[PDB]
Amino acid sequence: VSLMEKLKWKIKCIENKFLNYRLTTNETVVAETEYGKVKGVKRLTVYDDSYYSFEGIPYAQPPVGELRFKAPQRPTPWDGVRDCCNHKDKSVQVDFITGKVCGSEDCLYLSVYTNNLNPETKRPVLVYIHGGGFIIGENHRDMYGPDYFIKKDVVLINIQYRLGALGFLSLNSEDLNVPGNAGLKDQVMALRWIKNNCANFGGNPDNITVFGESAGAASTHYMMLTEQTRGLFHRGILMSGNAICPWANTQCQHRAFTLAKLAGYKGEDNDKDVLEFLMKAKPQDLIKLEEKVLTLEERTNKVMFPFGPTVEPYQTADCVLPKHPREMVKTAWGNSIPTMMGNTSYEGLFFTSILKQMPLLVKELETCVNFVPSELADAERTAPETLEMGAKIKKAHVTGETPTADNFMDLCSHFYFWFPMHRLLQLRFNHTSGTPVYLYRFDFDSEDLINPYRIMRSGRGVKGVSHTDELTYFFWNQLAKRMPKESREYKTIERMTGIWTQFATTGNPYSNEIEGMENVSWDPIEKSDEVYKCLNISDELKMIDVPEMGKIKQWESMFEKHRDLF
Repeated sequence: VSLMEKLKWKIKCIENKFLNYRLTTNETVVAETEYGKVKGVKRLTVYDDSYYSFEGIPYAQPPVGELRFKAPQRPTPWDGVRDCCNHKDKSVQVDFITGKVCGSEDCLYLSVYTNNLNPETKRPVLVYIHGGGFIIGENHRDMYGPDYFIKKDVVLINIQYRLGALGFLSLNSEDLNVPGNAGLKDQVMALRWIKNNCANFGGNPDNITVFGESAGAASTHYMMLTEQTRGLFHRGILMSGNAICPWANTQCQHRAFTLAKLAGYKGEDNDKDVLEFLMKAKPQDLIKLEEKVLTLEERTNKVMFPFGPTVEPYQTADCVLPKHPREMVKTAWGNSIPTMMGNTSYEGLFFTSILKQMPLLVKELETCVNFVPSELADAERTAPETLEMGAKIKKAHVTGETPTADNFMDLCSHFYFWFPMHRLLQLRFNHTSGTPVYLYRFDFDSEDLINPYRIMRSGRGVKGVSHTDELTYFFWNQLAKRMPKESREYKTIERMTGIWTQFATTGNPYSNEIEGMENVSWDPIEKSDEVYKCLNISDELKMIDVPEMGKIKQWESMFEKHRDLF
């Protein structure tokens, strides 16, 4: 990231701190938790609303020392009153703005917000799981501020969880108790905490909605798939992602050693000696080097992250993913709760920054063999059947004689988001009680209000609705500002938070009390539907056939001779 966005962000960091002190009140309050009393504080929003804020509530023991790479344990209860008027630190990660490593291993906390601690009726509980490829992200209010949602009478909760190698190291040897998915196991225990404690904050423990964007959507889906969380929540929202996206899992059991070797390990490739070295390494050294773990072949085959959710090699007590995601969908308890999914109208536009550095990537579309689903393609991507499958993808996105950056970015929308969603819907239909799934398409474009991800995708002055553009209308961030109440950006906040809280409440996203929706007939997707219908959200809300559907069926045809793998 540029030296200009570094000083610019430094300033907004200094501003956000003064604004956060300014927006604090003296009204402290105490709430009960099953671990002991927590003290929160009332805060202000630039729209002159206010909310009770409980930050830094531990839901697990700090996963430090011997607990590193291990499943989380329950935290130790305290006597007295725990201070929850400040944020705790984020998970150890690379700061996308500076490039420095920030965060702490002591990171397993959650935050609770609401405009009213003593509502006259129990409220819908919304749990947000942040994205960031399982390697970055946080529940700090400078990125995910509860300011828009607390205009509604809900209880909003933002959790953290272990990221990168510290979250998703995986070792084959069953003796060392490092099966993998530690960071997902953090999410589970946070869900259990929210289940047993939300009542103390005015929340309805029988009406809990989990949602997340990108990696947080994949996370949410995992929470819907695993046996560990059965019955914990009641609605799910998958925003630009799910667990069968090709970036949402990886078999990384062999990458532990590589990481050790980058961090200066001397010895042999056996899990034990590898683990002992990783266990005493400085946390920020492991995280800083993660960028270098993937081989050139892996990057070629579009492996996006070295460490992430994995099929655990053996089953232990807190196992989360005992089989591949496609297999878990076949029995998943979460298939039978109300579900909303969606994407933006130009998902792949996110990859502008990457293309700016590697223009050679555009030539991948001459045969498109690199984007053939990996389970179908051959190792070298050179088999005649792979070139054939490649050609189908090519027909779907290469508009001219030569592929462009736009063709590339359009393909990415499908490779990374639309096609996995399709496969998931079809797989789910063959294994579900018949609970509704609704689709949305986020199609509202604005430069007048933005979020920090736009700095990272280099989305400054770039038309179209990229991956993460929707976050801006759900959460306050330190680049946001007060918008006139009649502005299109403000209406979109009202609509988005309106629809999400309505879904959370009833399991049905439609409400005539949301402006723009008076003509809307939002029907869920049925197994007999050849064509998906979605609520397209722009300056006007309109039900339409998914415009991506033709290209979606184009990708599905790659599985013509391999229907069992679809």
